[PDB]
Amino acid sequence: ATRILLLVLAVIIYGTAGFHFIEGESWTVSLYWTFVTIATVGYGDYSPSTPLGMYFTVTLIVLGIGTFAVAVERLLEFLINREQMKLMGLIDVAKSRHVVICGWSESTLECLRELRGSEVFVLAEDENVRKKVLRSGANFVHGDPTRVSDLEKANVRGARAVIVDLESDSETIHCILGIRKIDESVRIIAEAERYENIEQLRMAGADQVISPFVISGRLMSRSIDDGYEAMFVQDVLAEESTRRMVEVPIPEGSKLEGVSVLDADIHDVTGVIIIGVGRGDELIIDPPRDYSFRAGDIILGIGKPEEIERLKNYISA
Amino acid sequence: DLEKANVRGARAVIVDLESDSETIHCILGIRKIDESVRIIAEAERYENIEQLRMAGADQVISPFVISGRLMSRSIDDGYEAMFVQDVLAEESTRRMVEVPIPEGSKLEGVSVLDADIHDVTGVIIIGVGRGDELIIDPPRDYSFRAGDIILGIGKPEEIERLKNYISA
Amino acid sequence: ATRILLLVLAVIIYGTAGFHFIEGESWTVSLYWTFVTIATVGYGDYSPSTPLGMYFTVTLIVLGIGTFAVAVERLLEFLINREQMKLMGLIDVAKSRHVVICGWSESTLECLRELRGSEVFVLAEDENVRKKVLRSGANFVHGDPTRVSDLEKANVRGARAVIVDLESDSETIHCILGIRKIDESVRIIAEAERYENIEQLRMAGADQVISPFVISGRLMSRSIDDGYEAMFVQDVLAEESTRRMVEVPIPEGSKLEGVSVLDADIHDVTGVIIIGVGRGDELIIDPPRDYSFRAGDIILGIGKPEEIERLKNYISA
Amino acid sequence: ATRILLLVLAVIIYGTAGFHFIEGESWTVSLYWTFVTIATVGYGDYSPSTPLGMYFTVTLIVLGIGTFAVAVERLLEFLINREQMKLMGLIDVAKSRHVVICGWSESTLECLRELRGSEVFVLAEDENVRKKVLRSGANFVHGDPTRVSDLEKANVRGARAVIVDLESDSETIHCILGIRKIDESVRIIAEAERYENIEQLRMAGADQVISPFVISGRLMSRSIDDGYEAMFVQDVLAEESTRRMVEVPIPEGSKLEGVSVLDADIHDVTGVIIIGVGRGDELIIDPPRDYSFRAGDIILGIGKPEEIERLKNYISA
Amino acid sequence: ATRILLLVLAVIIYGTAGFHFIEGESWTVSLYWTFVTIATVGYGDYSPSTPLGMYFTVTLIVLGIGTFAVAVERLLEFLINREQMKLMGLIDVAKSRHVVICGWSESTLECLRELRGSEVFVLAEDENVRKKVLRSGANFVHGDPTRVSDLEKANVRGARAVIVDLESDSETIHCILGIRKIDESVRIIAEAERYENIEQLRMAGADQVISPFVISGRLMSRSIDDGYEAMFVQDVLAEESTRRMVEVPIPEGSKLEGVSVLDADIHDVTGVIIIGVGRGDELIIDPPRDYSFRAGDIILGIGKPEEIERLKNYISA
Ligand SMILES: [Cd+2]
Ligand SMILES: [Cd+2]
Ligand SMILES: [Cd+2]
Ligand SMILES: [Cd+2]
Ligand SMILES: [Cd+2]
Ligand SMILES: [Cd+2]
Ligand SMILES: [Cd+2]
Ligand SMILES: [Cd+2]
Ligand SMILES: [Cd+2]
Ligand SMILES: [K+]
Ligand SMILES: [K+]
Ligand SMILES: [K+]
Ligand SMILES: [K+]
Ligand SMILES: [K+]
Repeated sequence: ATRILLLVLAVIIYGTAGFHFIEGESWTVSLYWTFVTIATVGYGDYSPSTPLGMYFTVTLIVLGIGTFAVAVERLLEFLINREQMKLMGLIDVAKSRHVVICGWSESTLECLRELRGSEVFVLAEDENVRKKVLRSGANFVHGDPTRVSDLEKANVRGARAVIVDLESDSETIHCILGIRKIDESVRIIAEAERYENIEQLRMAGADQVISPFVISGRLMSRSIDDGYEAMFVQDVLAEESTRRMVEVPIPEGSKLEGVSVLDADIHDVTGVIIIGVGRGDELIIDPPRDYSFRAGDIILGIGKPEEIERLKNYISA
Repeated sequence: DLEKANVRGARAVIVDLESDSETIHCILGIRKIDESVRIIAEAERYENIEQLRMAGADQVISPFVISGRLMSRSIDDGYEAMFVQDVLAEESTRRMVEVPIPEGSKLEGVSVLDADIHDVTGVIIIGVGRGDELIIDPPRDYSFRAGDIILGIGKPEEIERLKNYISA
Repeated sequence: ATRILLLVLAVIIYGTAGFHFIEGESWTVSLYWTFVTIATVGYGDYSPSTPLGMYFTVTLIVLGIGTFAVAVERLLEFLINREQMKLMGLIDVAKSRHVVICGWSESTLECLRELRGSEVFVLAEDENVRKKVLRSGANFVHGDPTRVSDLEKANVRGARAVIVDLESDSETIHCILGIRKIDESVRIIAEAERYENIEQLRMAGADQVISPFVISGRLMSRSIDDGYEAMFVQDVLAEESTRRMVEVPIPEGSKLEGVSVLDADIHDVTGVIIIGVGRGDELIIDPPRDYSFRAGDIILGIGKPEEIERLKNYISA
Repeated sequence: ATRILLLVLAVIIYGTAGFHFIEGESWTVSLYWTFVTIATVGYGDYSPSTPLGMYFTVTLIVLGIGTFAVAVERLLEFLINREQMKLMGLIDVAKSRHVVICGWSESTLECLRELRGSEVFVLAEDENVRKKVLRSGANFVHGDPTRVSDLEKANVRGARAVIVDLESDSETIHCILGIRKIDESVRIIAEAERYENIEQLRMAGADQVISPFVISGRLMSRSIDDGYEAMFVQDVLAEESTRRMVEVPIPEGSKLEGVSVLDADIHDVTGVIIIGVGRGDELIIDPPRDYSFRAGDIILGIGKPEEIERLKNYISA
Repeated sequence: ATRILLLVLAVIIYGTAGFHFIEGESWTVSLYWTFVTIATVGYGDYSPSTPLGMYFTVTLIVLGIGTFAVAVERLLEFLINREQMKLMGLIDVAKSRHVVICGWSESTLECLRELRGSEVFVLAEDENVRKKVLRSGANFVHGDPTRVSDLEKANVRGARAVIVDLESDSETIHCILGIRKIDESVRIIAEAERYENIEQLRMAGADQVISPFVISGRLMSRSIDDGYEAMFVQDVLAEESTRRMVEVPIPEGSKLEGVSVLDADIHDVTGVIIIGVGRGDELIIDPPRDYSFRAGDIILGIGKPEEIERLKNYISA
């Protein structure tokens, strides 16, 4: 690593000393001649005439190819080893606004199609997950997501959000409890499996808990007869065939700060069913009549994509 | 082996198998046996919601697509996932209700504007569905018939005020 | 990648500028001297005499070995990474008349001995299949053949034919349904396992369905007593011991267009049992007497290899 | 390996011979010119004028790039092969004061946080253990720890201590019996699992036998009612919350050699409960009143970390 | 591969043509100057003065580094790919007096300690066998030993002997039947497991059949009472504690050709119990009195290692 820098400095001290005291040349000439000889440039303006001096140069040339054969084998030992550790995980994340995904399933593959590629780091331990992650454009970190020593290789202290979706609810609770020991302020989004563990995923410290098997178990048992609410959930939340659930923010200015929901009358102007308003980490589903809008709010509503355009200009100034 | 389970002449068949390959292949086998039975499948990937309908499923439920889109939308804001979690999964305050219109009960022939449902009951009328077709956001030029189903979101104190409002 | 091109252009701007304004040499000389110095050629016709100029050249030489050490480590990071992704699958097919084989069994190994090597791409996911495919002379693409995102890495839109032979009939139906979503006109040849799924492999969109376990199950149960039809199937279709089933085309001209099968009388002239005629994606097994031949037909028949030579000249003009 | 040294010596004999007998130059000039030509230095003071001599140099130059293309491919065949064997185990330990760990579990991961990294070699055979060992900073040797031919690749004859912790007690007894066949004087620390095998691990030759499942099984069954001894074991031996079990040595001089334990009176001076004294591979738990201290003893005691400082100065001169 | 040879020949045609027709130099000078410029030697006796000629050389120099960057990336694509196929099996045996070992167990590990290392090729398919074979000094060929297409990668047609020891007796019979289809004259040594398959291993074509579980099953059931024949088998055949079973050949001359076994009287002279004589692929255990020795025979006997020395000089002339 740095023994190469000494040996390169050794042959400049062997060579310069040899040239100056045999040819009688200057110190600035003896430095200049050694640097065009080790580098195999060789202008030939200051060649050595004496047969002792001709035997000196041969020694310097073999030490020229000598140190260019120790520096090459140290570079190629560095590059084959670094591209092997980088390939099979085994590397430390250095980024600072990335998204870490603990575990890998279909629900995390579906959230890679709405995120960037090089921003996402998948921390898993299986060997088949490594080839699925590299095909999808994310980066693979090899580690146990429940072990706190391996949650720091993924750099979850300087991350934008962490997404936990593991094989059990035992590992999901234990991965949330380990992230909250490192960084108490990072955003954790977690997937529950059983209905009994939605409360234990929140007490462990998840900010958003999503339970897909409990939603899908209710829609299965309520579609045996008619299935009208399963058509609503599938066309608005899953496929977005004709409707879409949007959240739009109210900016500064915004032409409506202060009026009630009755005087604003967003539905009959626009055509968007207003569900609720997002006043700062709470959700008021069906706000009452005398709710007055503020700045920085977020309006959640269902509407056609040609009606959201009629809304996003209605609230902008 | 699907005839040992007697899928011919049943209320519904619910298919949820270990892969999407076996969920499609099970629906193609039920349609060999009974063409008219109700099949409720579960899609795992997004690309197979259309292949499960062409195979013959009457209702496809894709939970990994709903959960996948709510994960990539809750990195910043997370107000959409709060609504889904509290009316579809947990039903903590509000829940989705479907109530049918009985025969000769205060609503046969009235328009939606003077039905006045959101102001006398408090329930958010999401849509009305008649005959396996959901009319989300019914317009003011719409009338109620006996047999329609009102799909709404409301509190348990408000849902029972609706079910008395739709009675004779 | 392209930061190397800037840094190479940087030292030509550092060097040329240094040479011209110290030695007083021309602009075309200062460009020529820098290119024989970075490349370590060094003719020595335009060497720098001044001791400031001799200290300049040393700086240029270290920047010569500097950029030849960043360009080498970027090439070797490119080559070790590219030969590692190419080795374990993980690469995109770019060809346009290739044959894609989804899955791998003995029936697909038997159709590699009648095809080329570099024309065939095997799309599978197992790790033991990768070493069997590389031994046989085909190319391995790592992917799930049922996933439509991995059927496009194998480039099945610009393929000659696709051959589906997977572990279940569940995966074979689901791989056919995924190819027909990409390209509706490509040719799909599929292998059925159970008799109940021959009709579902055709409705999913396979052009040719082969059911080997249904042929082999009928020959087993009809050889307990005598086994005369199992000798016919084995010597004509499997081994080709003395007979062979051929299809010969009728070309343009062809000396027989228009005559009936009775007047042509192919059997007693040649010795080939005529099974049927291939008039354009249909097969008329045992055509009647007043069937008249056309051009572009295909004649299917069983005969000895010294009787097919007596046939292929009988229909050629 | 050494055929390269002959071929390099071949072209110096081809070249020198060619230069001397065509140009008529000296023997010391013909040696000097060949070494600045193969190395591509090329001063150009002794260039060859004759058109036969110009055709000679071209041959020497192609043999210059010839042997620099066999020496590079032999180096790169050496480096890719050596970094592949070193990566997956497959290498011989050459150190002489290292610590060998046979097997890998949580109890050996906990003794890596109190040891160095490059001093520790983990000898195992699993493929998942290799990635856990490389993450922790130790070195992985691939081998069966029960096989005596693979205990010598880990160099357990010149080791500081060996730590055996394997999957069974069958393998732990068989690994101890194999180390004692190689080096009878090395220190073996072994982990027992069942209570019946503590005596067979000592007769096989372990110097220290630790049985964690027998300690943990007694504390579980004696904590159903009150659990006061399980609080002592957890706060002194496991966590070191407020107390710690230390061993301090008595040096030469030491101001106390010769006095009894009653006259020294270590507890009421310091505050450390004296358990026992380590007189040379024996432990006298609760020594009697007329035990006289010597030099080179070791005092085992429990105390707060602000009381061990009051002890380590009390016994030092 | 050979497109590099064209491109190297391209720039000699670009360069020579450029030099001759601008500088007006000779054809033998223009060839000589291009070869000292592409190779970066650059004597500088024939430098180009004209500013058009100085712009020509720069183009030739970039094409010099151009083709030395396509030749390096083709060499390094060749070496990383060849050392990867050679590492994981995947290579063809080219030797002609080697020993092929189909399968791998303890009985084949015990016959590697009496054979050479580079003479032995182990043909197996498991991934853990590859690391055990590389540790022992043999070479690993990846293949199925029952498949005849993979028995030819191991080159069993030009082998000294083949040793079959597989996981079943089903695979051992099927590997012998496949070797005898390739080379009918090669020597096959096979290991049986059940007593019923010793006859099927000989009819399939093994030259020597060894059945270790049938020998060990008889010695177990005949050592319950006394165990005197199990001491004989263990000390002569397995350990060679004090006795050894040797075969010595009778050479030409040999001082004893023609005499009977009674007149030769080998036991009371030497001390070696004579078991039998090996007259040409047969074994006469306890030859009768009037058996006369010949040349080229082989004498099988049990004796101490200080009695075999008294025998090997008694039969030599
Ligand atoms: Cd999950
Ligand atoms: Cd959504
Ligand atoms: Cd499913
Ligand atoms: Cd099959
Ligand atoms: Cd055929
Ligand atoms: Cd243990
Ligand atoms: Cd302790
Ligand atoms: Cd065996
Ligand atoms: Cd023996
Ligand atoms: K030069
Ligand atoms: K020169
Ligand atoms: K050079
Ligand atoms: K040069
Ligand atoms: K290189």
